[PDB]
Amino acid sequence: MIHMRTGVIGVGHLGRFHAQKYAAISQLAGVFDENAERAAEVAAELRCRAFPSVDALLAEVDAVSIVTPTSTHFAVAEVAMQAGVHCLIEKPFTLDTEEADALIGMAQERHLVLAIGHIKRVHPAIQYLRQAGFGAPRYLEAERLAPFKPRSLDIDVIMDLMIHDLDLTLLLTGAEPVDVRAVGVAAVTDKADMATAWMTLNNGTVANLAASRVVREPARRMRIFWQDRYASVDFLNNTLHIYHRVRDEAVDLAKRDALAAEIEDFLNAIAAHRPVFCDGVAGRRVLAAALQVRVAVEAFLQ
Repeated sequence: MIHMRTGVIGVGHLGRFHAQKYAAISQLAGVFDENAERAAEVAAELRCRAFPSVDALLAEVDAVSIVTPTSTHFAVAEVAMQAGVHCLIEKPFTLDTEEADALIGMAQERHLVLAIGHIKRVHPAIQYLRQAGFGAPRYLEAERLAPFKPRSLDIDVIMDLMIHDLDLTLLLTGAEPVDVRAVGVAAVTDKADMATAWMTLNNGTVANLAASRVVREPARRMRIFWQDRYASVDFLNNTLHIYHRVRDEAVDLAKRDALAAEIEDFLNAIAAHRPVFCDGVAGRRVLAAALQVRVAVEAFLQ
């Protein structure tokens, strides 16, 4: 239980849950939303306030989640940081990278914690593998396959699905992309519905990343290979399996609330000057990588 004044801006499908976690782990001041009925019922559920403006809310909190539509993340975030408040921004960070850089600089001049909601970083398998001190992997092979749900249009498979494994690749390798080839297939829209990236980093690591949003049977698999070790991560069987040149160690992992852990980490970074689980600089790096992937795809697709 952290002692901090917290609020959420944007309480839709995902901001409502942010609000709930804040209410359980902090003193949630209240919420703001452009839809007023929706903010009203969120505030009724959590015995908190539905503030009548962004600035009413901001004058009364130390920290907020920004869970507004992506195109708005820069605008809202400026007002929040301008007001001296800490921000956890839900993924994706921003639309283009100059917005991202602006926000990083604001946070740096104002000594505010800027966090990006790249949730897989708090997954227990990713924590286990990082504490294992295995080094940078040689080969990464991810597939993220989703059912097409009725709101899945304008959801670009790269900025929505693939970005999770792009982020993981940057994190576990610590390297930046130097070559990016990609294929895409636009089936329903002209936007990509299936995209697969073959990506090479300056440390010579290869990541082979496949996302597809028009899929019938979901799947969140990632296989990571060092020289003498191999992990398979199954994010929805929630299993982690490590093999040593074979020996098959099944790591059993505690299930835990991923968003709760994310928010606890954001607040704990504010409170103790800890590095947060994913700062704005990392969010910018993954945003640039996904933009590369998309440029390569729209090259392929023409």
